Amino acid sequence: MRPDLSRVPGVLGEIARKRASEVAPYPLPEPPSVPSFKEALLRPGLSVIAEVKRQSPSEGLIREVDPVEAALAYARGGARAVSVLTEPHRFGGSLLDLKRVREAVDLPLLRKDFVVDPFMLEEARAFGASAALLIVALLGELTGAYLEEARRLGLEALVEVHTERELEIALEAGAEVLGINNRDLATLHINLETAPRLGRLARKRGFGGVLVAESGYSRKEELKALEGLFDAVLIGTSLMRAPDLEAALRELVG
Repeated sequence: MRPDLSRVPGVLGEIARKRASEVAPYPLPEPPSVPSFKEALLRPGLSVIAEVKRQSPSEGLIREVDPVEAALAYARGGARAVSVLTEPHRFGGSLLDLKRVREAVDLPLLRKDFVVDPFMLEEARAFGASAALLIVALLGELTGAYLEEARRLGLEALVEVHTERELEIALEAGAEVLGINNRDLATLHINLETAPRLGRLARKRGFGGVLVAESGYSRKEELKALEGLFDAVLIGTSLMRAPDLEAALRELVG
C-alpha cells in the first residue's frame, strides 16, 4: 500500500511525489547474504555511518567524487556502516551506486532514499542493502506496515523521526534502529538540539534499540555530547566536502 503524500510539505513532499511517479516494479534477483546493520552499530563507542552522495541539497558545494572511492576511504577511516544515496533528482544518486559500493566494501549498507512504495524495499534487499531508510514524515501511520514488510524481506530499517509525535509512531512500530534527524526535510533547516532532545525521550520511553543521530555534524565536540546516549551518528556532507575523506573521518573518531 502506498502512503498518501498529498499533504507532505516542502522539499520532502516534492521529492517524495516525484519518486512515487517513477516507481515501476521490475524483475529482481534473489537476495544475497548481507551483514547486520544493527550489530555493526552496537560496537564500542559512538558508531559512525558515513554517507556517500554526489550532491548536497542543503549545503551544495560537493565537488566531483566517486561513491566507491569515498566508501573505501570511509571504511579505512573507521566508519562502521555506509549510507548510499540512491535518490536521483536532488542527491544525484542512483541504485547503481548502491550496487557498486556493495561490491567494493564489506561494511553493511543503508539505502538512503525516499521509500514511498513497498517495491523500493524489495529492491534494496535484492541488491545488497542491509537496511533501508523509512521516513515517518512520509509514511505516517503506515510506518509499521513498511517496517514489517522489511522484516519479511529480511531487511533492516533506519526508522527516521524528527518530532515527538513521529517518535511515538516509530516506537510503537517496533523500530530496532531509530534515527533522529536534526534537519527538517520540509524546509531543510537544521537544529542540532533535536537529536539529543528526542533521543533522551526515546530512552525514557523505554527504547532499548540502536539510537542514531542524523544530519549537520562536522566536528568531534558535537559528537562528544552524543556519547552515553546515542549508539551511532550519520554523517555525510561535512566529510564529502573535506580535502581527504579518510583523514576527516579519523579526526571525527578520535
